[PDB]
Amino acid sequence: SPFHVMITSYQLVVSDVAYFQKMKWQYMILDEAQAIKSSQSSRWKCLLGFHCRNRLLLT
DNA sequence: AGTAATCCCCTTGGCGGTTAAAACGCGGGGGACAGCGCGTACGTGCGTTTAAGCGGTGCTAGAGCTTGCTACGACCAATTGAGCGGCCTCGGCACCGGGATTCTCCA
Repeated sequence: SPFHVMITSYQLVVSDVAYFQKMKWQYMILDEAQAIKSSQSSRWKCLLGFHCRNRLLLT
């Protein structure tokens, strides 16, 4: 495959959300998950909805 | 709930070059423009007659207004697929080159 892991910004996942939906992930890292701590944040609402089989938070 | 940092995006600005488009020079041609003569075609004046304008009489079509209701569109909630945003590709149109046909101008 042309990739195994994909690195991206907390900014792009909310901006390109319509492309991030329509995709399915085997594993996900959130690399400094204190970015997610506001449940009112769009980056909480969006990354929550990413179809991912197992998820990990780093903090 | 507020105000500031963070980050995307998209517009403005600068630098280099390259070359295609703008500027410049110069001869000559022919088109703009003033000048002339004529002649016919438009403005003038008169006598003619024609009907537009006014004051007046008569009628009825139909503009304008009210009454009464029911047929038709406004409004809402649930359903779904027609239409939009994103990705792909291949074929139409351009772009080039080269030889063939046309048109232009001086002889």
